Parts: sequence; C-alpha cells; structure tokens
Amino acid sequence: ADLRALLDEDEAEMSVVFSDPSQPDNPMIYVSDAFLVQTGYTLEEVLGRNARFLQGPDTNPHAVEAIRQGLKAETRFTIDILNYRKDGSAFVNRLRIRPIYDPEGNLMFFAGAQNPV
Amino acid sequence: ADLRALLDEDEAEMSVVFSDPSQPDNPMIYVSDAFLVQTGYTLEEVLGRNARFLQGPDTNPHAVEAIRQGLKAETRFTIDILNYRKDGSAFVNRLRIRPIYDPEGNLMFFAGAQNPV
Ligand SMILES: Cc1cc2nc3c(=O)[nH]c(=O)nc-3n(C[C@H](O)[C@H](O)[C@H](O)COP(=O)(O)O)c2cc1C
Ligand SMILES: Cc1cc2nc3c(=O)[nH]c(=O)nc-3n(C[C@H](O)[C@H](O)[C@H](O)COP(=O)(O)O)c2cc1C
Repeated sequence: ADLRALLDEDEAEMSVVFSDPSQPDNPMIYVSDAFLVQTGYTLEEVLGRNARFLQGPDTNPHAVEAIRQGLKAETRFTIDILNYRKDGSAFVNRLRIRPIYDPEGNLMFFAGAQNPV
Repeated sequence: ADLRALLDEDEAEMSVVFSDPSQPDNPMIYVSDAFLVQTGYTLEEVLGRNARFLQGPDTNPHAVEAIRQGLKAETRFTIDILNYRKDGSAFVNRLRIRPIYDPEGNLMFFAGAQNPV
C-alpha cells in the first residue's frame, strides 16, 4: 500500500511521509522506502512517531514552530530547515508539505517531502 | 486522492470504502464515486460516518455482529448481508472486507467492497 499513489499525477517525489492529524502527536502512518533509506532508519523506529526527530542540535527552533503553524493552517508550504540522519549527519532539507483532502474538502492526511539541497 | 490505489494490482472493485479504526465509531474516510452512485448518497451524507447505515429493516442483526467481530479480528472476510440504498430499495450485498496494513504489519485502514448479488 504505497500512499504516494494518493499524490497528484504531476508530482513525483522519492522521500515522502504521510501523517494522521486526528491521532495524538500527528504521527506518521506511512513512509516511503526512500525516506527510510535516505535517513537510515528502520520502519520500527519511525512508524507511529511525529516526524520532528529529523531535527537536531543546530536546527532553528522557530523553523520548527513555523511548520507547526503551517500544519494548523492546512495549506501548502515549503521551508529550508536543517535536518539530520540517523547517523548524525546534517543536511539542509527543502521540506515541502501539502494537505491531502477527501473528495468533500476535509483534511485526511498531511504529506511531507524531504529534499536535500 | 483515490484510496483504491492502495489495494493490490490484482483486485479491481467498483464500490469501495475505507474506514479509520483509530477514530471514534470507525468512520469512513474515503468512498469511491461508484459507492456514492450505486447507493444514491452524496459525500456529505456518508463521510465521517460508520458504514452500518447500509443496513435496514430486514437485515439480520447477527450478521451485523459478525462484521463487528471480523473487524476486531483484523482479517479478510466476506458475508452475504441484506443492505439498502438511500431510496429504500434492498439488495443482497456480498460484502468483502480486508485490513490494509502499513509496511510493518500494523493496521492502517479497513477496505470494504459492496457487491450486489
Ligand atoms: C507529513 C509531515 C512531514 C514532516 N517532515 C518533517 C521533516 O522532514 N523535517 C522536520 O524537521 N519536520 C518535519 N515535520 C514537522 C514535525 O512533524 C513537527 O510538526 C514540527 O517539529 C513542529 O511540531 P513540534 O513543535 O511539536 O515538534 C513534518 C510534519 C508532517 C506533518
Ligand atoms: C470498510 C467497511 C465497510 C463496511 N461496509 C459495510 C456494508 O457495505 N454493509 C454493511 O451492512 N456493513 C458494512 N460495514 C460494517 C459496519 O460499519 C459495522 O461495523 C457493523 O454494522 C457492525 O458494527 P455495529 O454493530 O456497531 O453497527 C462495513 C465496515 C467497514 C469497516
């Protein structure tokens, strides 16, 4: 069950995760294999968790709060945020987030794509 | 966002709904257009509701309880149950339900297919 199949025909992204905002702490319910391999985590380490663990020692905490407010807004947004892989290595992530809507316009999931730049 | 894209390549079903068991009353979060058209409901009338409203005056209540227990079991099952469209017309539904799993084997959704027989 590849939830990337819910994204548009135009969009083709490797590292993608899907979260469920109706569950406590907005946990990830699906991650692509590219997400796992690029970060170095196993499924057991990430499923059911909020994606904020990609942050680390030099991440700007206001960038973190920006993402939280953007999610509350249920809109498309992109932000350059310093992130980290399981092994501690750092990268600038051009993080792209978009709400995924049901056919009636209700929020179903958030999709978020990781893009090292 | 067509959640039927999460089903297997081998399966091709028209009327399909997806429910979220982590939400109160296991509501439907996605219904195919075929489900809406065959039952005669609009999106507003079904999204966010448990699918038990396809039952009606002559439905066997033990068949209903069978489905509830089958869902608790998180397994594939099929049952012939008397169901009803929005206009009150009755049909025998060969209802097919299967759990939809995340890559780690955790339950994500239930998928249920309606098949008038
Ligand atoms: C689908 C999705 C993907 C996300 N991906 C990332 C990510 O790649 N990197 C990151 O730093 N935060 C990411 N976040 C943001 C965190 O999950 C979290 O919302 C953020 O840190 C703000 O909330 P907090 O202050 O409670 O941590 C993502 C959020 C969602 C919903
Ligand atoms: C994905 C899904 C599809 C379902 N489709 C039907 C259906 O087509 N007809 C039906 O009578 N019940 C259907 N059900 C069963 C009802 O939602 C409900 O679980 C059942 O009536 C037993 O629970 P209750 O005793 O609380 O009503 C479906 C359940 C799920 C999770």
